[PDB]
Amino acid sequence: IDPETSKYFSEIANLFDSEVELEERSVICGNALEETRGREYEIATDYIISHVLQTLLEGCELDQLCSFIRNSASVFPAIAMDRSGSHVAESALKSLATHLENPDAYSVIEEALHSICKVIVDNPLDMMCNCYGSHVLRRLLCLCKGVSLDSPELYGAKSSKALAKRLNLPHQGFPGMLTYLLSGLLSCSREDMKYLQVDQYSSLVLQTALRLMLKQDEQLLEIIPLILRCNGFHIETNVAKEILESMKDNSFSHLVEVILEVAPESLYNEMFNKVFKNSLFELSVDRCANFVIQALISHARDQEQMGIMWEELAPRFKDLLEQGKSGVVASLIAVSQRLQSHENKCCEALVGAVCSTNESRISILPRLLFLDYYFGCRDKSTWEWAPGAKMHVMGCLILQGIFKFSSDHIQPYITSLTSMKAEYITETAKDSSGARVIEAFLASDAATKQKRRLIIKLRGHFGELSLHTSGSFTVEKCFDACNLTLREAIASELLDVKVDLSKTKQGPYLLRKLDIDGYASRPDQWKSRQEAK
RNA sequence: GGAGUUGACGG
Repeated sequence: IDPETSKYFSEIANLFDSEVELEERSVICGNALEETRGREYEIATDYIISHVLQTLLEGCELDQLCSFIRNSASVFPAIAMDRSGSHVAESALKSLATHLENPDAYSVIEEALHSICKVIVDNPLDMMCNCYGSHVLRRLLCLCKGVSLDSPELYGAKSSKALAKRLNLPHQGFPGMLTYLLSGLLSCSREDMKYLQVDQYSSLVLQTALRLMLKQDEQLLEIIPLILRCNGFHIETNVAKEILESMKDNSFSHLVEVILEVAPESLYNEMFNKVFKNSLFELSVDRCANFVIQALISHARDQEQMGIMWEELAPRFKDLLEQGKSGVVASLIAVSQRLQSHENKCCEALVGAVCSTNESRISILPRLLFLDYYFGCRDKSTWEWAPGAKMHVMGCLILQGIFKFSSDHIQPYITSLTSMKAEYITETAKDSSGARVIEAFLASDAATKQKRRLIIKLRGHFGELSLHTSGSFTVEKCFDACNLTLREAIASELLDVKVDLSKTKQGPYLLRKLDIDGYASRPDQWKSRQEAK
């Protein structure tokens, strides 16, 4: 990097910080990329100029992008594993992806992908394990699949969407290039594969590839035995022992979670029996492995498996809540619903784990709303509430699930919730997790008289509730469930705060759906229209 | 327009 090179790329950078329209902008972007020929590694890895080279790549036309990828392909793994050049490699890929929807570019993108996949597949294992290169590889696998849109779920992150699925709450791409690239990533010795399993960044790469092969059974049946080192699909006794001992490892545990999420039926069952079938509780108490069990539970196929999971885990619900593993319980409860097995056994086991004595069972709701305060407190026989405290996210999720069982199985839950005193019920609705418990109860098949009894204890608080963004949903769901007398009561309370309510994000919608303006001006006509529903 | 598990990731 000489001063004429720095000067020139600085001067291009400063020209775009204006005076130059987009049609000229992209021809300048390409004439400048030609100034990188023979210097691609030096420019792309420079801590300053690499940022300009990103701008050029995201601003040039297809022919010059592909020319840059063809010229730098022999140094592309080195660029991709540099802390600055990896954003350059990803910028080349993001820019390539913008031409996906152009039918006239299919073979020109494929040729570019091929230059890249060829140089990577020739030597992949340090790029897979490199903290920068594994981001480039994850993006590259997505592009070969025709996904151009960053999904934190594909790149390995948590979200609320995956949590819903676990709890029950498209471009053709370049198929042969995805298969070719991924065969290159997995064609190493079984001994190399054993350390890919437990390295953070190669695990993240294989997670992305697995998620992209979702529902490609013919391919998933070739890939997963390779990743698990066991080449009908069969896991031998010693391989199953090795899989099981790596299962508490941070990186591997994330990988088996995704294997369980995409595994075909034949392969799920073999892993259930040969790997997990008598270690479910021991894995459920591990920092890392318990999420594998959550993934195992969520994807069970038949009722025989439910019974096995029930036997090993349900006597141990209390341990799982005590030891911070509420998500294992939540997953077991949620799948008994979909498999239609052990529903009542699951509801009764959860009560028995939170309430030892017959007397304490009226308190199942508060103790589950505040799971961590109840199990964490000094004296449990005199624990009642946690005033002002934020309620427990997973406790409340468990309860959202509980209230989708038939009412026959959840009577201790309906009685406990509907008999909480008004101060506790209003506190629950004002809490962003607690309002979801209430709303799940309002949508349950509990009786109307039982729903109305809870709604009536909220009287005097619908105004304050409506101002909360979250509480505004509870007000509406209560209103819908009510008779004319309480509909008119809620309207009066919302009417006393119409000024504040209109100045909030959800206020306008709430004043419209309940028609609070028409209640104030023409109360006779509002009562008539409300009675017809 | 809603709280979102207890264990990871970049110049």
